[PDB]
Parts: sequence; C-alpha cells; structure tokens
Amino acid sequence: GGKVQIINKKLDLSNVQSKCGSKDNIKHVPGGGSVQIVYKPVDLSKVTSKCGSLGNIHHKPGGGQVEVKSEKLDFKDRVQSKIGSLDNITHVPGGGNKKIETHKLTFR
Amino acid sequence: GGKVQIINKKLDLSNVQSKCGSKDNIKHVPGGGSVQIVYKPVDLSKVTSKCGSLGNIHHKPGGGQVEVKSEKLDFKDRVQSKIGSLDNITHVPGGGNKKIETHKLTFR
Amino acid sequence: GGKVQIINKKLDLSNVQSKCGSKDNIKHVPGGGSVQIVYKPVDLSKVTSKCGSLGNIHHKPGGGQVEVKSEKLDFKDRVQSKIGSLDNITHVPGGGNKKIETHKLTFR
Amino acid sequence: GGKVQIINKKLDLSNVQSKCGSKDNIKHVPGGGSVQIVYKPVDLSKVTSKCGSLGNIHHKPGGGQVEVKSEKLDFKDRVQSKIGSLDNITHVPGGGNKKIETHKLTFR
Amino acid sequence: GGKVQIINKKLDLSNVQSKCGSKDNIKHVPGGGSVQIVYKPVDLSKVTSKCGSLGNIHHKPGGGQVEVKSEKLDFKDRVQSKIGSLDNITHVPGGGNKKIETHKLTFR
Amino acid sequence: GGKVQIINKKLDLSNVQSKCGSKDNIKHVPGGGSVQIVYKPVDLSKVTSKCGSLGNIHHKPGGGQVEVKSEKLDFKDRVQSKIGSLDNITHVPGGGNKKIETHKLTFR
Amino acid sequence: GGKVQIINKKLDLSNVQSKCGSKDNIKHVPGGGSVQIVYKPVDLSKVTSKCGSLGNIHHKPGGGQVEVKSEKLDFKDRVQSKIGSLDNITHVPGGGNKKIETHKLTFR
Amino acid sequence: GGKVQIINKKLDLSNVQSKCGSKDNIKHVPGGGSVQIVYKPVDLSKVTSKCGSLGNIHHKPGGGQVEVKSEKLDFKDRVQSKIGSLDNITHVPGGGNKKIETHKLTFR
Amino acid sequence: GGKVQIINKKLDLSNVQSKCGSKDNIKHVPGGGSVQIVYKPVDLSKVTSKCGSLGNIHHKPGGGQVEVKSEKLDFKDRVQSKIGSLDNITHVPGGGNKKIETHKLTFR
Amino acid sequence: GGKVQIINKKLDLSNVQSKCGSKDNIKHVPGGGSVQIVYKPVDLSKVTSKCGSLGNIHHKPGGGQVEVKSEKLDFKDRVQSKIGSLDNITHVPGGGNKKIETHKLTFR
Repeated sequence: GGKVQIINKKLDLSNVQSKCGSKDNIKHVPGGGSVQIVYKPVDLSKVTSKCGSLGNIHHKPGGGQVEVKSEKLDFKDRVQSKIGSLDNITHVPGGGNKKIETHKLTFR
Repeated sequence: GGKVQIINKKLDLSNVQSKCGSKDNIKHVPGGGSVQIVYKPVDLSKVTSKCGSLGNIHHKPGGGQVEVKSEKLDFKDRVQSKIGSLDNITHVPGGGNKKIETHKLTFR
Repeated sequence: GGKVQIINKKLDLSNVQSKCGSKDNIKHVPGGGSVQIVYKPVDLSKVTSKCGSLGNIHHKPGGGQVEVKSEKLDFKDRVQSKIGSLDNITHVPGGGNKKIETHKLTFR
Repeated sequence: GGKVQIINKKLDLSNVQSKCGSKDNIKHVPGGGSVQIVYKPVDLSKVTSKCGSLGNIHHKPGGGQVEVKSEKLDFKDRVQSKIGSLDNITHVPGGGNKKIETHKLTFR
Repeated sequence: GGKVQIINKKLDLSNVQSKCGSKDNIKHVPGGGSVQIVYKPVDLSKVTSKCGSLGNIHHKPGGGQVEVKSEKLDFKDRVQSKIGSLDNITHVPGGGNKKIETHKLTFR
Repeated sequence: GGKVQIINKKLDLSNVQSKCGSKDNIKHVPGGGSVQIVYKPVDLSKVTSKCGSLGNIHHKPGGGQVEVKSEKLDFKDRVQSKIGSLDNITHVPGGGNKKIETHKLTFR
Repeated sequence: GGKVQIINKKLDLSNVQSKCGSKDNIKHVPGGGSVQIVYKPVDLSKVTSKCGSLGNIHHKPGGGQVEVKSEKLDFKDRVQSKIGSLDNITHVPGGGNKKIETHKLTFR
Repeated sequence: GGKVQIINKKLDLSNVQSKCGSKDNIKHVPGGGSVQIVYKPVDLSKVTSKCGSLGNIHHKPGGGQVEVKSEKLDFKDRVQSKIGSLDNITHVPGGGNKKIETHKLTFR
Repeated sequence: GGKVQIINKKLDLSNVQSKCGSKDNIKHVPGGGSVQIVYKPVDLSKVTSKCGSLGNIHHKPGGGQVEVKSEKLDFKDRVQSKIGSLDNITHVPGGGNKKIETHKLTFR
Repeated sequence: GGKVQIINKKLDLSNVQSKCGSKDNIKHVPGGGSVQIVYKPVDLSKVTSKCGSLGNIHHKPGGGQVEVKSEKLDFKDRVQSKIGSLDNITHVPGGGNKKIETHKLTFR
C-alpha cells in the first residue's frame, strides 16, 4: 500500500518554443534544362513542446497485465532502374556566342 | 490499496509554441525545359504542443488485461523503370547567340 | 509500503527554446543543364522542449506486468540501377565564345 | 518501506536554449552542367531542451515486472549500380574563347 | 527501509545554451561541370540542454524486475558499383583562349 | 586639241564585297541597377563598293571655271553637367546572403 | 596636243573583299550596379573596295580653272563636369555571406 | 605634244582581301560595381582594297589651274572635370564571408 | 614631246591579303569594383591592299598648275581634372574570410 | 623628248601577305578593385600590301608646277591633373583569412 504524492504550488512557466525549418523538395529553380529528382524522402521527424505536462498514470498494484506496443515500419526496396539520365545537350546561358554544335552518333 | 495523489494549485502556464516550416514539392520554378520529379515523399512528422495536459489514467489493481497496440506500415517497393530522362536538348537563355545546333543519330 | 513525495513550490521557469534549421532537398538552383538527385533522405530527427514536465507514473507494487515496447524500422535496399548519368554536353555560360563543338561516336 | 522525498522551493530557471544548423542537401547552385547526388542521408539527430523536468516515476516495491524496450533499425544495402557518370563535356564559363572541341570515339 | 531526501531551495539557474553548426551536403556551388556525390551521411548526433532536471525515479525495494533496453542499428553494406566517373572533359573558365581540343579513342 | 582615249574590251569583274559590323549603343543588357550612358556618338563612316565605275568627266579646254566644294561640320560643345551618378546602392546577385546594409548620412 | 591612251583587254578580276569588325558601344553586360559611359565616339572610318575602277577624268588643256575642295570638321570641347561617379555601394555576387555593412557620414 | 600609252592585256587578278578587327567600346562585362568610361574615341581608320584600279586622269597641257584640297580637323579640348570616381564600396564576389564593414567619415 | 609607254601582258596576280587585329577599348571584364578608363583613343591607321593598281596620271606638259593638298589635324588639350579615383574599398573575392574592416576618417 | 618604256610580260605574282596583331586597350580583366587607365593612345600605323602596283605617273616636260603636300598633326598637351589614385583598400582574394583591418585618419 505505497503512496505517491506530487504537490505543485505557485508554478509560473512561460516561453516554451520548439521550431523547425522548412523541408522543401524542389524549390526556387530559375535554371532550366536540368534533371532534378528527389527519390523517396521519408520524414519521421517530431517537433514537440511540453510545458507542465504529465505522462500516463498506471495504478495497477498486484496486476498481471500484458501491455504490448508495436510499431513495424517496412521500406524494403528493390530498385533496378535508370534514374537521372541527361545527354545530347547544348546549354548556352551566355550571350553573343557563335557556332556551338553538339553531335552524337550511335550504331548497334 | 496504494494511493496516488497529484495536487496542482496556482498554475500559470503560457506561450507554448511549436512551429514547422513548409514542405513543398515543386514550388517557384521560372526555369523551363527541365525534368523535375519528386518520387514518393512519405511524411510521418508530428508537431505537438502540450501545456498542462495529462496522459491516460489506468486504475486496474489486480487485473489480467491484455492491451495490444499495433501500427504496421508497409512500403515494399519493386521499381524497375526509367525515371528522369532528358536528351536532344538545346537550351539558350542567353541573348544574341548565333548558329547553335544539336544533332543526334541512332541506328539499331 | 514505501512513499514517494515530490513537492514543488514557487517554481518560475521561462525561455526554454529548441530550434532546428531547414532541411531542403533541391533549393535555389539558377544553374541549369545539370543532374541533381537526392536519393532517399530518411529523417528520424526529434526537436523537443520540456519545461516543468513529468514522465509516466507507474504505481504497481507487487505486480507481474509484462510491458513490451517494440519499434522495428526496416530499410533493406537492393539497388542495381544507373543513377546520375550526363554526357554529350556543351555548357557555355560565357559570352562571346566562338566555334565550340562536342562530338561523340559509338559503334557496337 | 523506504521513502523518497524531493522538495523543490524558490526555483528560478531561465534561458535554456538548444539550437542546430540547417541540413540542406542540394542548395544554392548557380553552376550548371554538373552531377550532384546526395545518396541516402539518414538523420537520427536529437535537439532537446529540458528545464526543471522529471523522468518516469516507477514505484513498484516487490514486483516481478518485465519491461522490454526494443528499437531495431535495419539499413542493409546491396548496391551494384553506376552512380554519378559524366562525360563528353565541354564547359566554357569564360568569355571570348575560340575553337574549343571535344571528341570521343568508341568501338566494341 | 532506507530514505532518500533531496531538498532544493533558492535555486537560480540561467543561460544554459547548447548550439551546433549547420550540416549541409551540397551547398553554394557556382562551379560547374563537376561530379559531387555525398554517399550515405548517417547522423546520430545529440544536442542537449539540461537545466535543473532529474532523471528517472525507480523506487523498487525487494523487487525482481527485468528491465531490458535494446537499440540495434544495422548498416551492413555490399557496394560493388562505379561511383563518381568523369571524363572526356574540356573545362575553360578562362577568357581569350584559343584552339583547345580533347580527343578520346577506344577500341575493344 | 589633246585626245583622251580609254578602250575597255572583254572585262569580267566579279565578287567586289565591302561589309561592316554592327554599331549598337546599348544592346543585350541582362544586368540591372547600373548607369549606362552613350553620349553623342557621331558616325561619318563610309562603306563603298566600286566595280568598273568611272568618276566625273570634265572636258573644259581653255575655261575659267571656279569650282568650290565646301563641307563645314561644327560640333562645338560646352558641357558643364553631371553625367553618370550612382550611389546608395545595395546590389546582391548572390543567393543566401544575410544582413546586408548600406547607410548614408549627409549634413549641410 | 598630247594624247592619253589606256587600252584594257581580257581583264579578269575577282574576289576583292574589304571587311571591318563591329563597333559596339555598350554590349553584352550581365553585370550590374556599375557605371558605364561612352562619351562622344567620333567615327570617320572608311571601308572601300575598288575593282577595275577609274577616278575623275579632267581634260582641260590651257585652262584657268580654280578647283577648291574644303572639308572643315570642328570638335572644340569645353567640358567642366562630373562624369562617372559611383559610391556608397555594397556589391555581393557571392552566396552565403553574412553581416556586410557600408556606412558613409558627411558633415559640411 | 607628249603621248601617254598604257596597254593592259590578259590581266587575271584575284583574291585581294583587306580585313580589320572589331572596335568595341564596352563589351562583354559580367562584372559589376565598377566604373568603365571610354572618353572620346576618334576613329579615322581606312580599310581599302584596290584591284586593277586607276587614279584620277588629268590631261591639262599648258594650263594655269589652281587645285586646292583642304581637310581641317579640329579637336581642341579644355577638360576640367572629375572623371571616374568610385568610393565607399564593399565588393564581395566570394562566398561564405562574414562580418565585412566599410566605414567613411567626413567633416568640413 | 616625250613618250611614256607601259605595256602589261600575261599578268597573273593573286593572294594579296592585308589583315589587322581587333582594337577593343574595354572588353571581357568579369572583374568588378574597379575603375577602367580609356581616355581619347585616336585611330589614324590604314589597312591597304593594292594589286595591279595605278596611281594618278598627270599629263601636263608646259603647265603652270598650283596643286596644294593640306590635311590639318589639331588635338590641343588642356586637361586639369581628376581622372580615375577609387578609395574606401573592401574587395573580397575569397571565400570563408572573417572580420574584414576598412575605415576612413577625414577632418577639414 | 626622252622616252620611258616599261614592258612587263609573263608576270606571275602570288602570296603577298601583311598582317598585324590586335591593339586592345583594356581586355580580359577578371581582377577587380584596381585602377586601369589608358590615356590617349594615338595610332598612325600603316599595314600595306602592294603586288604589281605602280605609283603616280607625272608626264610634265618643261612645266612650272608647284606641288605642295602638307600634313600638320598637332597634339600639344597641358595636363595638370590627378590620374590614377587608389587608397584605403583592403583586397583579400585568399580564403579563410581572419581579422583584416585598414584604417586611415586625416586632419587638416
């Protein structure tokens, strides 16, 4: 018959801030003629502010409980592909350029 | 017969802030002639503010409960594809350029 | 019959800040004609502010509980692919350039 | 029947800050004609501020509990691929250059 | 029946700061025609500020508990690939250069 | 009574070309925030092709002619002005820059 | 009574070319925040192709002609001005720079 | 009564070329924050191709002609000015620089 | 009564070339923050190709002609000015530099 | 009554080339923060190709001609100015430098 006693008096808590930056995939692209791939971004982040909070309360003297919490996250991947291919490209951001060529020949 | 006693008096809690930035996939693109792919962004983020809160209360003395919480998340992937291909491209953001060619020949 | 006693009085807590920077994949790209790949960014970060908070309370004298918490995260990968290929490229950001050629020949 | 007694009085805690910098993958790229690959960034970072906080309270005299906490993280990788290939490239950021050639011949 | 007594009075704690720099993969690249690969950055860092905080409290006299905490992190890798290949490149950031050639011939 | 005799027979004249480049004042300016002044460009150029042509023929034996050809071109200039002034300028073509200031104070 | 006799037979003249480059004042300026002044460019150039041509023919035996050809070109200049002034300038083409200041104070 | 006789037969003249380069004042400037002044470029150049051509023919036996050809070109200049002034400048093309200041104070 | 006789037969003239390079004032400047002044470039150059050509023909026996050719070119200059002034400059093309200052104080 | 006889037969003239290099004032400057002045370049050059050509022909027996050719070129200069001044300059092309100062104080 044990006793748990938690007395809180005159508690003044303030300014508990938790901030995170932006997570943008493809943003602000004025360039062109490119290949930009973001392949499978997985986000399991956690931004948390706790201020004067309590957890779970479990008063179970002499009990035979079975508490099971399971969180199975599977990301098995079998990737046999062709990602991000770019060729036969002429890219001229400059001005006043003359006689630019790009030739490709292929025989099979 | 144990006793749990939690007394809270004169509690003044304020300013508990939790902020997160934007998560944009393809935003603000004035460039052109490109390939921009965001393939499968999975978001499991959590932005939480707790202020003077309590969890679950479980008063089960001498009990035989079976509490099971399961969260199965499956993302098995078999990708055999062709992602982000870009060729035979002339890209001229510059001004006053002359005689730009891009030739490709293929035989099979 | 043990006793746990936690007395808090005249508590003044303030300014608990937890900040993190931005996590952007492909941002602010005015260049072009490139290949930019972010392949599988996995984020399990945690930004946390705790201020005057308590954890879980478990008052179980003489109990036979079985508490199991499992978190299985699987990222098995079998990647046999072709990532980030770029050829047969002429890239002229300069101005006033003359007679630039890029030739490729292939026989199989 | 042991007794645990924690008395806190006249507690003045302030300014507990925890900050982290930005984690950006491909940011601020005005160059072009390149290959930029960020392959699998895994983030398990933790930014934490604790101020006047307590952990879990477990009052279990004479108990036979079995508390198991498991966190299995698997990242088995079998990568047999071709990452970051770039050839047959002419790259002229300079101005006023003349007669630049790049030739490639292949026989199989 | 032992007794644990922790009395705190007139506690004035302030200015507990913990800061870390930015962790950016590919940032601020005005150069071009290059190959830039960041292959698998794993981050398990921890930035922590504790100010007047307590750990877990375990009052279990004469108990037979089994507390097991396991954290298995697996990163087995079998990489047989071709990472970061760059050839047949002419790269002229200078100005006023004349007659630059780069030839490659291959027979198999 | 002198005699002037000019006999031309079997004359085959071809390919007499006279070309000049462009004379542009302010052309192809993607930059900004500048002061670009072209003050009084005077052009008296002459591009001429003559092929099998003859000049003036003057048959004046024993004459008292007065032939006067005058071409007076005056460009007297008295410039007491303020040309091309540019100040109190912040010019940031770069990206990701922080906290740039430009202050000017004047007392008369 | 003198005689001038010029006989031309079987004349085959070809390929008489006279070319000049471009004369551009302010061309191809992607830079900014500058002062660019071209003050009074005077062009009296002459690009000429003559092929099988003759000049003026003057048959004036015993004459008292007065032939006067005058070409007066005046460019008297009295410039007391302020040309090309640029100050109080911050110019940052670079990226990721921090805390750049430029202060000017003046008292008269 | 003298006689001038010029007989030309079987004349084959070809390939008479006269070329000159470009004369550009301010061209191809990607730099910025500068002062670039071209003050009074005077061009009296002459690019000439003559192929099988004759000059003026003057048959004036016993004449009293007065032939006067005058070409007066005046460029008297009295310049008392302030050309090309540039100060109080911070110029940072580099990246990642911190805390750059430029201060000017003046008292009169 | 003297006789001048010039007989030309079977004349084969070819390949008479006269070329000159470019005369550019301010060209190809990617640097910045500078003062670049080209003050009064006077060009009186002459690029000439003569191939099988004759000069002026003057058949004036016993004449009293007065032939005067005058070419007066005046460039009197009285320059009392301030050309090319540049101060109070911080110029950082390098990267990663810290705490650069440039201070100027003036009292009159 | 003297006789001048010039007979040319079977004349084969070829390959008469006269070339000159470029005369550029301020070209290809990637450096910055400098003072670059080209003050009054006067060009009276002459590039000439003569191939099978004749000069002026003057058949004036017993004449009293007065032939005067005058070419007056005046460049009197009175320069009392201040050309090319540059001070109070910090110039850091290097990277990773710390704490660079440049101070100037003036009293009059």
